[PDB]
Amino acid sequence: MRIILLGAPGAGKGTQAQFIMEKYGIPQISTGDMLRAAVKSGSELGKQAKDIMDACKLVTDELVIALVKERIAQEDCRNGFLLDGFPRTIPQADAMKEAGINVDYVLEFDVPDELIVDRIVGRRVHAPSGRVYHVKFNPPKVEGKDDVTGEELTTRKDDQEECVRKRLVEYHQMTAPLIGYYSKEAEAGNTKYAKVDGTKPVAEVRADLEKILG
Ligand SMILES: Nc1ncnc2c1ncn2[C@@H]1O[C@H](COP(=O)(O)OP(=O)(O)OP(=O)(O)OP(=O)(O)OP(=O)(O)OC[C@H]2O[C@@H](n3cnc4c(N)ncnc43)[C@H](O)[C@@H]2O)[C@@H](O)[C@H]1O
Ligand SMILES: [Co+2]
Repeated sequence: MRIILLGAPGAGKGTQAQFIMEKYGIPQISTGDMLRAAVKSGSELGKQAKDIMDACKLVTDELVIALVKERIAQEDCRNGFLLDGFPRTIPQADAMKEAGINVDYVLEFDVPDELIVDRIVGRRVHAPSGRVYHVKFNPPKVEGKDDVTGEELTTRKDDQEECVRKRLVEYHQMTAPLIGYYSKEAEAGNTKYAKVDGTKPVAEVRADLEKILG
């Protein structure tokens, strides 16, 4: 099973990807997580994203396309995968189409802009696994600790309010057109498209998605 998650920054894609990964046994491909990992480890493929993410700008299509191709070519992706934050632009989506990377579901997370800022300020992350929590809306079982490893959670470096707003502007300019892109694909029978209300509680969004995936 191959899935794309579409949605604005902070819409909850990473949150719901964990449940889909757990239940269907497919790896999460989060280009944001992969880029931050490459910066932290100084990997030749990705370390260039340091200054770009710090400026709250998008990374070149060329770099993330290469990262995704490398990641997809791994053993754990022959049985499907979930794309989280990719594709982010029309060229990235065209790059998948050119490579024959068809997908079974495209799932759009609808969240009003006005909710994004308050979500990000409360976000806490477990960098090794990409698991994310919210101190108010989705807290860990123990404050400041990852539910899985018990390790101390951190805050992402690019989560200042000004940076979130810059990322939302880029989303609407560059990424929102993917709604129509994949709606057209679904109308041609190439994928299943579904829009979910991302303002519901986490467990309810999970249930709505479970009803789609089966
Ligand atoms: N393909 C690409 N091309 C170019 N550049 C790329 C790229 N991919 C990455 N990059 C670069 O990398 C940077 C970061 O990318 P990325 O890592 O993708 O971050 P982002 O774009 O800011 O999106 P988020 O990860 O913040 O949103 P999310 O949907 O995962 O929300 P989450 O589940 O965390 O939830 C957010 C918060 O809300 C909470 N929450 C979740 N669900 C709910 C709910 N139902 N109710 C209440 N709160 C909730 C969570 O607890 C959490 O605290 C970009 O700026 C870009 O430069
Ligand atoms: Co995310």
